[PDB]
Amino acid sequence: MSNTELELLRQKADELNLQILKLINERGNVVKEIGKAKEAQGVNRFDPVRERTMLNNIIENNDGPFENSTIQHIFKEIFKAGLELQ
Repeated sequence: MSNTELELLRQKADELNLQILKLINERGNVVKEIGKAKEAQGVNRFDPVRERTMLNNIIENNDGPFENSTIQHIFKEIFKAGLELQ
């Protein structure tokens, strides 16, 4: 592989990193707005049926190179961060 090709692939990866960052943050703003609406609780409510449905739907759309468990784990981390935000 040439040095130019290595740089091109790594620049694509960096651009994708930044786009993922942008979408995670936009999602964060959304989930904060949703949190504003909910009723105050002793611990951050994430309805389990909605969560399990969301995860399974994400998995249904998983045609990428990662196993479904990997995708599920990453999106559980994203979700948890969101909850902390609320």
